[PDB]
Amino acid sequence: APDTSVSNKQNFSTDVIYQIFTDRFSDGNPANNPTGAAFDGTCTNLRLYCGGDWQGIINKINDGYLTGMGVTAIWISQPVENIYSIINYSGVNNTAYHGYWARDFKKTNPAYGTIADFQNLIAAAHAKNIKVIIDFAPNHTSPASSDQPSFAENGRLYDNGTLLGGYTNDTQNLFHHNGGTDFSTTENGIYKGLYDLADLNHNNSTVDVYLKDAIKMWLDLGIDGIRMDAVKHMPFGWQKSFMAAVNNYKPVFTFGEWFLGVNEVSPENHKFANESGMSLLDFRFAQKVRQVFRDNTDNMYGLKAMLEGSAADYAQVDDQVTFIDNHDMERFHASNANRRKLEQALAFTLTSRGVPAIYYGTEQYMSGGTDPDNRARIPSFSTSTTAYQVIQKLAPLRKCNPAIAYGSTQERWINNDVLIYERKFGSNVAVVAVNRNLNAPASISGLVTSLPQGSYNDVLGGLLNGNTLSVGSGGAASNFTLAAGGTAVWQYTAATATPTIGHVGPMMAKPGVTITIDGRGFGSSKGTVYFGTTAVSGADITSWEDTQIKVKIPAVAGGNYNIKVANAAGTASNVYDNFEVLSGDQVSVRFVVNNATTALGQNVYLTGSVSELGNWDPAKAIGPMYNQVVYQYPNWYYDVSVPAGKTIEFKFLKKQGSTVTWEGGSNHTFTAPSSGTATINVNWQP
Ligand SMILES: OC[C@H]1O[C@H](O[C@H]2[C@H](O)[C@@H](O)[C@@H](O[C@H]3[C@H](O)[C@@H](O)[C@@H](O)O[C@@H]3CO)O[C@@H]2CO)[C@H](O)[C@@H](O)[C@@H]1O
Ligand SMILES: OC[C@H]1O[C@H](O[C@H]2[C@H](O)[C@@H](O)[C@@H](O[C@H]3[C@H](O)[C@@H](O)[C@H](O)O[C@@H]3CO)O[C@@H]2CO)[C@H](O)[C@@H](O)[C@@H]1O
Ligand SMILES: OC[C@H]1O[C@H](O[C@H]2[C@H](O)[C@@H](O)[C@@H](O)O[C@@H]2CO)[C@H](O)[C@@H](O)[C@@H]1O
Ligand SMILES: [Ca+2]
Ligand SMILES: [Ca+2]
Repeated sequence: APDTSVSNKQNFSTDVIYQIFTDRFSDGNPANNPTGAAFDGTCTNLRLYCGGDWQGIINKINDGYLTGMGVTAIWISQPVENIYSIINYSGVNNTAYHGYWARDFKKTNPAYGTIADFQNLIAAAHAKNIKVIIDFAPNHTSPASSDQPSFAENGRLYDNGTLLGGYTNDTQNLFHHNGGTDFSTTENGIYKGLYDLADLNHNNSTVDVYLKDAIKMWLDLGIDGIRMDAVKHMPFGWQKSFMAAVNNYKPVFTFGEWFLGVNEVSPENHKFANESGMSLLDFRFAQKVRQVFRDNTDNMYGLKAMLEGSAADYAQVDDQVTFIDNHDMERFHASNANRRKLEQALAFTLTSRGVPAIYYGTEQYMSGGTDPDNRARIPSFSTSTTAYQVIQKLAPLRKCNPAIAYGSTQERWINNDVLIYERKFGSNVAVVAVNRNLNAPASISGLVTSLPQGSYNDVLGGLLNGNTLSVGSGGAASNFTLAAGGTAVWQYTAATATPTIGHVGPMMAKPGVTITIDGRGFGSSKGTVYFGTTAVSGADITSWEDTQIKVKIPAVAGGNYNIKVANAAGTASNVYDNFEVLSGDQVSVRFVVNNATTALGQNVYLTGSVSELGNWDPAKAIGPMYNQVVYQYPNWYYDVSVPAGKTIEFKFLKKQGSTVTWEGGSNHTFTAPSSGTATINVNWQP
């Protein structure tokens, strides 16, 4: 099947995601609606259930609301069973309508539907070429208090009906008892509870194995993607071992939520996106777009810096999921603001790099402050709004113009309020012009593009006051005026003759797993796939066509490789780097080193005899290690993903900048468990 097929679970760059808050979308089956003080059919009390369910989503997929909009993928609320308790926070009642208060990850939330309804959702969705993504929050269970075992459900966790434990009297140690986080540091936000939510302890083998078996159930139900909740609050080492469990079984596009505020650029956020096995929601992109198009606290020069910077910090910037708002932010559209601002933001996002995600109701101009006002029931299913049509015109372009799905980004014209960028991929080009100034037109002269000589009509058809572009020799565009609030999209598409890799997924897996390589110009007959210098051809290449290649990862040593293909004629393609081959199945192990004193700015790291530990290369050491919560300096600890059942040699080192100080003595040695977790405690050797 082609790279744009609905069956492509490893690539979402040609798709447009529609985020649905199940409960606030459509009540297709009133028979499963909660009752009593936990229900409000008028949906005036935004903290109780309103009735939205999966049957309702199915109806909206069948009457053409979503398909007519150009949507090709939906992201729904966590499907697992939540608590049934109505929590009272100072007078106001609260329900798990949002789906983030899990009690059993192997069952469904009755309010949304049964396992059967879920299967029908997958069938109905796929039938209309729509992929299904589920939210998954393995960081915690539900609101709990060790003091009030009566409060809510004490954060109790069940394994398909069978009770495993509660937050109070947690002798089994399923949860963390370190207090609550203040978001002061990364370590603090990971090992301490998020708000009043029972923080799960992934170092516990029962919890580790339980969550990995639970996710496999949903993979077998046929989901196409996964949005990991609060990935910023779980051990990165464990999450990497979790992504390996997913990728070594049934690979699916996964992205996590790492919240970033305005003007916040975190090096840790980047490192997590580059080597954890999953991508991330692009908060850096979302916050900047808000500053330039919504609040006007930054100009087009700041938007340009964000685009150029992110393309350098993210190894696979094309996997980051973009958006302009969500369930944790004020609706982009302010009730009194001009609508053209939301429209331009949509046009910008839909034609930019990454995977576009639209929050439900955006196309209907919904307004609303922070939670829960930003989660009101969608007011109507009208297709006559301007925003609906903008999405309708641009969404399909990610499927037919690979320049938008996999293309590079380049600034071709710019000033305070105007930005004209070009997307390019092979023989495909897309030029987008945006003028945020709603009161002043702009005289654009000196615009150069990669577009062939000729005339180009605005793809938006002038919907946002766009105009026709007249291009001469050398791609030099003829002078023209860009209307106030103007937005135009011009493009050119043609067959690509040279093999061009536009995407690869998964980006981390053990030998034997099949990966998907998408692009253009691969030819119709089998060629060769290279993992570094190792050539792969013949049977191990399960399928090969012009836009997609499926090949099994060769049994090579664990490490980082560059992917490269060649058609039957032997013409090589571009290189796609940062692909990681695991040493085998993974397990999460906690390393602890005692009496490792250091000087300010100097930190302790871990290195070892396997690729998962950097193969003795200080530049690839694991760390910095933690020393505040679970263990305190001079004792350091860190959760690492390592090959299961392998005997590993390792040493710790202190690093200040690129200056390394090795641990004395011989290597420490140990054999990782074949399953579950383990904790290695050793002393620093002088
Ligand atoms: O927690 C993260 C933090 O860890 C490391 O800091 C430790 C220092 O390396 C260690 O020397 C010690 O700090 C002492 C200072 O050296 C001393 O001058 C005086 O200020 O007392 C300090 C007592 O803490 O302990 C800290 C651990 O808190 C690492 O160097 C840091 O870069 C890192 O941010
Ligand atoms: O590079 C692969 C090897 O990496 C590791 O070797 C470390 C040692 O663990 C560490 O003690 C240090 O050894 C130095 C030694 O202390 C010093 O007396 C001598 O003069 O130089 C040695 C270094 O050349 O540094 C090395 C890394 O260079 C790992 O322990 C080992 O198993 C790997 O083969
Ligand atoms: O002409 C090539 C030139 O085009 C663009 O420069 C624009 C500039 O962005 C505008 O602010 C204004 O000054 O007109 C210029 C063209 O005359 C590109 O930004 C620039 O990189 C490129 O060299
Ligand atoms: Ca219902
Ligand atoms: Ca946590």
